[PDB]
Amino acid sequence: VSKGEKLFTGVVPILVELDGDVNGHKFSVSGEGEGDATYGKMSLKFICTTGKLPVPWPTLKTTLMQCFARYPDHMKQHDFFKSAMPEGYVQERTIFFKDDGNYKTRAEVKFEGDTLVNRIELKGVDFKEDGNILGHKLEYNAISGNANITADKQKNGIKAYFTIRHDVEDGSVLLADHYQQNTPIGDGPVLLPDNHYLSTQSKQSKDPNEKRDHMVLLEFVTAAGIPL
Repeated sequence: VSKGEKLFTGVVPILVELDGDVNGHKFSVSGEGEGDATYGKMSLKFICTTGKLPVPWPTLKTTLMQCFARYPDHMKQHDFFKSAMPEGYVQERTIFFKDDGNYKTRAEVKFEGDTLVNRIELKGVDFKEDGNILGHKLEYNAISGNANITADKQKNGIKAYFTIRHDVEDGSVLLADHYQQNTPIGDGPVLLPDNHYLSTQSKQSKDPNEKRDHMVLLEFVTAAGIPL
């Protein structure tokens, strides 16, 4: 086992912080939970700390820790995310919502002592004030599916791409086209993978004792696409 992989063999505490601005509507989200990468598992609860969340929770799920993926033994040499730890990586995305605005996100994912911390800035522009996002017309349901990973040797990191299909309350679909770039924070060697994907199985719920705007997730993430 590498130094980075060794940090994830047990249960790891998670802290998430997000500062957001969508069409000048400012909001903050905090999250807490535990990661168990041996089983690809994350258990998370997110709270909007600024009152009412001005966008649907589903639009923030992908923004709110691919280091917790389970890489099968035969694919361990393709796990860039753990290889960058503990110093961490920067994760940047643009998410283009078809016929609506875009989110630009920049996050730093690293260990602070024993805690895996994900610190995120999100900026959203050009949204329709009574579209499906600012109008809150998305179904509060689980998003599952694949994130396609490729090496980015020029940046000593990875790129990813995938589309999320958000269900709209009228039975339409809002496509969220994700472009992702990750770069290591430290100067130590990282693993540059062959092409593969991460498969996410998600269960989304509410805490009946929580009065704050919130989202509870149970996520399972598995690397795939290179045969045993």
